[PDB]
Amino acid sequence: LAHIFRGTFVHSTWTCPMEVLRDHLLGVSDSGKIVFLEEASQQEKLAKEWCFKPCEIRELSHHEFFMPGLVDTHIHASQYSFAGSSIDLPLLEWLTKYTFPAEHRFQNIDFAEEVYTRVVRRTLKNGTTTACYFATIHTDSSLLLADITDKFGQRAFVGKVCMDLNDTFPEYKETTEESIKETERFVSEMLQKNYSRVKPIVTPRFSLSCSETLMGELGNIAKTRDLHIQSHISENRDEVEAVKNLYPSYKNYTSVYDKNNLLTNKTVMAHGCYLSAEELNVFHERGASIAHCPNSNLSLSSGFLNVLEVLKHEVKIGLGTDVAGGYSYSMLDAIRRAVMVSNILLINKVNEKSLTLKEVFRLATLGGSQALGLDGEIGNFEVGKEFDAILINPKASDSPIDLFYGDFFGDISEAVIQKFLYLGDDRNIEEVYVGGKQVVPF
Amino acid sequence: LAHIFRGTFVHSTWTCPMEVLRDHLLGVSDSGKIVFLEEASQQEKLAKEWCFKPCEIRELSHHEFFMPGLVDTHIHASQYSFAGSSIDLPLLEWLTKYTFPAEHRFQNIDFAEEVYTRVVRRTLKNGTTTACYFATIHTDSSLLLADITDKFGQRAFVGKVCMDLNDTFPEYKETTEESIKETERFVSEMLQKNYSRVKPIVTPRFSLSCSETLMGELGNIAKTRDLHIQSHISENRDEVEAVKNLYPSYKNYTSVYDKNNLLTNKTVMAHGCYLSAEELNVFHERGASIAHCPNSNLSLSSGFLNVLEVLKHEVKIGLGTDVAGGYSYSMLDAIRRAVMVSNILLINKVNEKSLTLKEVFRLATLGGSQALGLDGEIGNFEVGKEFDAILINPKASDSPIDLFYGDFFGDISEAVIQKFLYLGDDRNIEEVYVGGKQVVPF
Ligand SMILES: CC(C)[C@H](N)C(=O)OCCOCn1cnc2c(=O)[nH]c(N)nc21
Ligand SMILES: CC(C)[C@H](N)C(=O)OCCOCn1cnc2c(=O)[nH]c(N)nc21
Ligand SMILES: [Zn+2]
Ligand SMILES: [Zn+2]
Repeated sequence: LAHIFRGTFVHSTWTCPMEVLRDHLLGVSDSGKIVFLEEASQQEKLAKEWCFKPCEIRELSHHEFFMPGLVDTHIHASQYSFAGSSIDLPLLEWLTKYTFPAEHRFQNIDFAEEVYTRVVRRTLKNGTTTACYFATIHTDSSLLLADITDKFGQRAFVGKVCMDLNDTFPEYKETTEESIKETERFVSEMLQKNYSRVKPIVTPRFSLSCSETLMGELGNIAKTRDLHIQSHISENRDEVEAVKNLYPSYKNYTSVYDKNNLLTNKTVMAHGCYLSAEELNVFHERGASIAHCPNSNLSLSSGFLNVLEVLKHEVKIGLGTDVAGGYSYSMLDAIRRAVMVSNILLINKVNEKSLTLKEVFRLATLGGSQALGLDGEIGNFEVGKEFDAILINPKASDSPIDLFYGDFFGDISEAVIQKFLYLGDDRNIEEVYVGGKQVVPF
Repeated sequence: LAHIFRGTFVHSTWTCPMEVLRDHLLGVSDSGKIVFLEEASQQEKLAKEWCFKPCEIRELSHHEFFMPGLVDTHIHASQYSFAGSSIDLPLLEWLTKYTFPAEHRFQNIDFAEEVYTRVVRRTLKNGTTTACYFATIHTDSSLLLADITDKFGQRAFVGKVCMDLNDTFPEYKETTEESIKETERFVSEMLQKNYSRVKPIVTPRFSLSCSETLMGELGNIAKTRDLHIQSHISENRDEVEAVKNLYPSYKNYTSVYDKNNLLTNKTVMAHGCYLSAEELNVFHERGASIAHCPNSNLSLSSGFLNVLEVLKHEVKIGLGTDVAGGYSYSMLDAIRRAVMVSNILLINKVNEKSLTLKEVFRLATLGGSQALGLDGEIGNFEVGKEFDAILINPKASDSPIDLFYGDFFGDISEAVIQKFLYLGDDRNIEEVYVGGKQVVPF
């Protein structure tokens, strides 16, 4: 056994949005798997079965708790250099003014190295143990990202972006053939590295930047290598209308992807704000997933995803930060913003209720893992799963949270857990484990 | 002279939402006033006029800047103990379930001391140099808050809350006569202490907790002592309708206050989400102000204040955190949420545009100071004003912000300033000055 921990564990299950396991014992194997999880009353029994001494057990402080690692289902690693600025002009203006020039710089491998090192370190330290990254159109810089994530021990999908259409910034695109060849090369080189927890993902940027021909070939590569696919869908009203006019023969945005083999049981689509009920039924039937990106949706004045309607349709859904469209790199920010979007829908009388903080906590961990096809391996504390987890200390040095005796003995349930979700930050994250290995501190 | 600083200063003016003054020299007197502000080319001249040596000048790091202190126009100091929890059930449910029991504990002076010490230290360290506090109905605990704020050197209005109606938690109220006598005592004792920058403010909680009789007498006390008034107005639809049914003889919520001498040129009202155009004209004509509390308005599913409409009506407006209805104690959070509310109005097509980050920055500093009647003394860097300011270091130890060479030499304007406003936190606030005195570090 690599670790045995005693203390409080907080996670989600499909039948319980937030389950708090107090004074429990958890064991993690050498291979990084959770091998037991039981009440501490079972110490003697476990110590015999698993051959360990009581002195080998790490006891958490009385006010600390473990929770599962946060899962970021959509982030543009390549836009991190300007995250927290701009976020004003509209989205085609924006893409042209900020985004495409920033991504064009990734033709320089040394620039790539600086930005990607910073983004992987920053998200890990904020407790993002699994990330689904968009990189750039450049195969070699996108391979460097994969190598960086492996070095740091973060779990990740890395996607070389494809685009053969780009009218507003023509310096930043590939020919159709180039896009196909470079994707084939990216995937082969990724498979050659054989990284234990970093895999390639097929990434048409979106339907407006990829021809039918390209889309269809990317779909074939995904099928033949059995890979995940990631793209954007129905993020704003102008995009919805642009697609309608560039692809008039398709019934809706969803059909454009579906008929081109881009909507599979291993597909995740960012945004989804303007998907209709009919389109959600198609997501459900195909096993495709949505990455809810609430900060970006408000920051860029895009729209509101109706998460309650998505859940009613039994569509798989996780949370994403959508850096740099969303200005925050934090999944704690994404959780807060998700609660707020659901409240917006209640205020506007679209829905009759809002999402609870606990339901959103489940989206950020188990929901996200399900959205990326990883919920057999991660997302909560179940025997069999990889130990992807973060040790939270609400009383850490310089903590942004003020705890009072009432938070432990008063009349508000999960008071401390809720204050961490609403007020905490990286100062409260003392340790981060991915695959049972301690990755933070670095 | 107490200080002379050389470097970058960022502030608002009425004609410019964000003015960046690079390599400037600023002098602060012994009395805490700004005595000069000029380009550093004037060093020799100023050194002679004001009798100081070049070695006496404090040079800011090349990546640091001063900005004015943040002004929190509305916060319930007494609810800080449960901030970051709860925030789920509706507002009368909430008031009954969480708020009134928490405020009832302030009958214990030792409890008051702990909560109020923590809140004043926390807001100061987050750069809130001026705060307009609601305390509790207890005169002695509310006087302790005033004393605490004085000890720490924060500028503040402190308001003993009045309520003689409380059907849902009758243990927490005063009789009408008691309310009047205790307000008179609070004000007298505040004036006896003679604090240099902490003043009393008359505080009927809101029309639903104060009888006509009470409201009218509070209005007389304000008039006769020439005091500010603070209350809540038109925060949610149910409140609007409750007022209509408890005060059927008044034309609208605004009239209830106005006809009872509670709407004056020294009045600030929190929320205002459901004020009509006619009511805003009355605010404008009386000189009364609004405290925009966007985090609380979304957190409690209340509504959206249309800030563009408020500005179009030339109504005075600042920002507030509304702890604990809003879960964050940070004015940086309030700035971010304000931008987001204006974007909500653009997405819903109520407005044709949103507020810029710069306009919201102006609300958080100069707008707020104007809302509290203090814009002759604070809110920006102008000769004559008190030096209320915060030194920002975006590269501080453990900074949440990653700076890149491009933020200083690229094509995005005020990149660094914007990253601090969107991503910064208390780690970026190195020093806080109120009245020219350094109050942080403590
Ligand atoms: C007129 C329309 C075509 C509209 N202005 C438009 O082009 O929408 C673009 C955004 O669609 C998805 N998308 C593609 N790349 C990105 C991207 O990099 N970030 C985000 N948030 N969305 C993206
Ligand atoms: C049915 C209605 C009367 C409705 N449920 C209601 O009572 O609204 C109450 C909120 O009005 C203003 N208010 C009074 N005290 C507070 C308070 O402590 N926090 C906030 N955010 N608002 C407050
Ligand atoms: Zn995106
Ligand atoms: Zn309030």
